[PDB]
Amino acid sequence: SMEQVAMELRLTELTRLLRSVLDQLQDKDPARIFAQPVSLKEVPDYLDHIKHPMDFATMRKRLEAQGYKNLHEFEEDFDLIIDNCMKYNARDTVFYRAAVRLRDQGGVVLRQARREVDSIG
Ligand SMILES: CCOC(=O)[C@@H]1CCc2[nH]ncc2C1
Repeated sequence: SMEQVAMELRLTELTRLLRSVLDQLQDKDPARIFAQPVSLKEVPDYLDHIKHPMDFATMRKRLEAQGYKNLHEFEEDFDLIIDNCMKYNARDTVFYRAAVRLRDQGGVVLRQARREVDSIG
């Protein structure tokens, strides 16, 4: 159907816009602390602590599969990156501090992404 094509065009453009948000968010992590999944080889008990791991590479796979239906889903996953880190790591660690910084800097990016998503429909 034509509707299904228009639908896919909007999903495809949502993906274009989310790709740009993801690039901007990941730019705020020059240390690449959040770039890849936490290694279950190097942290064998991680899943005892964190039930839903997340990282930027995993977000990007879902993004390119067009697996984000709206900004809220995308934001949930970003929030998992931050919140998992701030649980597993203690407050004084470079990891926890990097998550605080990423949350603070990313807040700005996501504020304007929400306006753009609403505005463009
Ligand atoms: C570069 C490796 O960094 C880490 O080892 C983790 C940072 C992200 C994270 N999320 N939950 C635990 C951890 C430790």
